[PDB]
Amino acid sequence: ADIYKAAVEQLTEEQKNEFKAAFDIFVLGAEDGSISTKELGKVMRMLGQNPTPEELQEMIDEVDEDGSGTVDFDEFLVMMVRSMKDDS
Ligand SMILES: [Ca+2]
Repeated sequence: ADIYKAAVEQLTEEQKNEFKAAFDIFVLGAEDGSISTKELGKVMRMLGQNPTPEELQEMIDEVDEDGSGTVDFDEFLVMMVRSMKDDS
């Protein structure tokens, strides 16, 4: 339980702040006060990444459990935690 959550807790103030901060900045007019695979994209490449529009939907579809493809202040710190071991 709480597999990625325990990881988002070991993050650094530079990561938690950049997340919520970049989120609100990218949530401006977002689909629903959040950043779904369609909004997180431009928000992910800015954190130091460059995935594709195809793996994006599948990425959340794996961590998400509602079938919405949205990532508010929660699935963002979780989906980014898996990318830490997906490239290592
Ligand atoms: Ca979701």
